[PDB]
Amino acid sequence: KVVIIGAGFAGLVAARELQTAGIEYEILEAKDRIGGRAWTEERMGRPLELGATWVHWFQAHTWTEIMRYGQRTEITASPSGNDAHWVTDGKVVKGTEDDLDEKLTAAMGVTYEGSEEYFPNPHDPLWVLSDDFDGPAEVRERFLSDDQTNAIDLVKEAGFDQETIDLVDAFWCAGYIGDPYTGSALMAKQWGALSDNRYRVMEDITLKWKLNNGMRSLYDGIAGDLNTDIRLNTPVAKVEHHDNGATVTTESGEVIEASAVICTVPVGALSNIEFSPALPDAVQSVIDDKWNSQGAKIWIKIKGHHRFLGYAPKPAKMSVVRSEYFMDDDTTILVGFGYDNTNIDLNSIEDAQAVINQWRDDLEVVDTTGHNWVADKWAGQAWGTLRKGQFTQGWSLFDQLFFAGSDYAYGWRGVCVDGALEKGMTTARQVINSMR
Ligand SMILES: Cc1cc2nc3c(=O)[nH]c(=O)nc-3n(C[C@H](O)[C@H](O)[C@H](O)COP(=O)(O)OP(=O)(O)OC[C@H]3O[C@@H](n4cnc5c(N)ncnc54)[C@H](O)[C@@H]3O)c2cc1C
Ligand SMILES: NCCc1c[nH]c2ccccc12
Repeated sequence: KVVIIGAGFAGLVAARELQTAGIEYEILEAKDRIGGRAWTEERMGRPLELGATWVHWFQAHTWTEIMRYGQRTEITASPSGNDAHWVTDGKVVKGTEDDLDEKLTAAMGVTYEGSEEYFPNPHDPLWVLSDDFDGPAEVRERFLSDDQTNAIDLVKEAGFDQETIDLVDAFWCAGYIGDPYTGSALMAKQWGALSDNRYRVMEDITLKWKLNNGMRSLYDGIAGDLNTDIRLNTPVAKVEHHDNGATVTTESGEVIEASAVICTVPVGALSNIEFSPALPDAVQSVIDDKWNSQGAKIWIKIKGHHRFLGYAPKPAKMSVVRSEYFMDDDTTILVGFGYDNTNIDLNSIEDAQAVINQWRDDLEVVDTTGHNWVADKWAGQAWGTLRKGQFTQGWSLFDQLFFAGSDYAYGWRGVCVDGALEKGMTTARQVINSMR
């Protein structure tokens, strides 16, 4: 009777939560697989994370699921190396990773400025805008100003040199999964607050520990708890939402009546659904503007064992590339993040070779793979990231129709499964509370 649209983490956890409360539900998934933008798949001779992959015990919702489904000890840290390669001014620079992390640490210290006054409770991101905010009016003028500034301009204005500017350019090409210059600096500042305002903790939480058994160990766990079969290959085309319940029409014309709808379809894919009545103009504006998730994630296999770390600013095909697995077949698997999905074919060896050639001439690519989420009709975006203005006038606007998903979370929004687990569960609680 409650229809959940989408069988990603948010819809799976919402279903389990409704099941706990004894509330009847049905999950409709457009694809022939569950997991959504988390997708552990058999590629290049390894289970590979085609979507998300890193976790941490400081992510409350993700960690509780890790504990629930037996993965407590099944995490492995990504490998480290001694040297990094970077491109500052149309030239490749090689230096120690220690020297790299010092420059990045100093830049993040400037990027985080204000986060202690903005986010004393980092799960209350809009507290500065609240009615009883008790800080100075200056802190109220800097918060709104930061929503309209990108994270690179904060570093340029502090007088950092071009090398550091190019390093943070590359960093946020990966972090903002697209063009960082159109992004909102407050995203970066909230990441810092959730990470005790320390760059090393931020990296520990988002880019260190991998699930040995993949995200699949978690989303199959949740689905394995459900007492109602997920309806795969059942795309939703129309949602009618009134005061008395709602109606959902599938792509095939099947009409489902429902007391409520929990819609986990990401912003990049909401255009496939006709909403009757139409969504509010403020929400439609965000849907038109889309995310800042125009990038891509690649997996590259090269000959030999090489501990590699490369940074390249926009418009590089890939901005951050790092070794992740050393195969017993004398090869290394690297992961890369790039700002523009249309400038790279994730499955073309020549394009992957062009990526490695950004920094080196002695490394040979033998395979490459990736799923282009932006060109995936049911996603339309990688992980959700914020354009200018979307920290205070974006994700919070989505409020018997409820939107749930990582892109609307209070905490680790968009970038982490933690946000999907948070918002799926709390949205189910909204439905539970209304029926009680
Ligand atoms: C490349 C990439 C790497 C990532 N790496 C990490 C990482 O290392 N760590 C981490 O914690 N997080 C990571 N994430 C983030 C994580 O994948 C997401 O935050 C989380 O999976 C989002 O879940 P969701 O349920 O909110 O949305 P989704 O997973 O997008 O679920 C929505 C579901 O709705 C379905 N759907 C869409 N339209 C319709 C329709 N019309 N009818 C029916 N069903 C429909 C979709 O097929 C999908 O199954 C990554 C994301 C990406 C894209
Ligand atoms: N696949 C993990 C995506 C990610 C989360 N945080 C990041 C920071 C920089 C680059 C990628 C990421």
